[PDB]
Amino acid sequence: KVFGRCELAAAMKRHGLDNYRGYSLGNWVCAAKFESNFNTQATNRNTDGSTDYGILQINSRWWCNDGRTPGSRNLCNIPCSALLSSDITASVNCAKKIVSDGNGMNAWVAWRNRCKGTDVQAWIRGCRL
Ligand code: NA
Repeated sequence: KVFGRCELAAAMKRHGLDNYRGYSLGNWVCAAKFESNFNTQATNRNTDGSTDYGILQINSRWWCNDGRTPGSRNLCNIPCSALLSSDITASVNCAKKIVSDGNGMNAWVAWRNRCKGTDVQAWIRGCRL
């Protein structure tokens, strides 16, 4: 599913990402834009042989099982394919566990490089939220 910006903002807010671990909603919308272009079916292979999945490009080294990442973990206790659904529940639940790590949203390289320090609330402007 390719979300609209306000559509994704509303879904992320409903699922409780607004101000989760102190990150305002626009941070999550910006992260999803630059990680996946708001496409839940996005996948990208990493150099280490792990893969990133879904609207927040969650990685198979630590967070999900894709059955092809040797010596990896599955801390979200999900198949990586769960992160490609039109239903973003599994991606949000897993993003909450990621951002609760001490690195916060710096786990998302696209957030660090294209959202952090910018006016991220621009990503929710115009939306009825
Ligand atoms: Na894994």
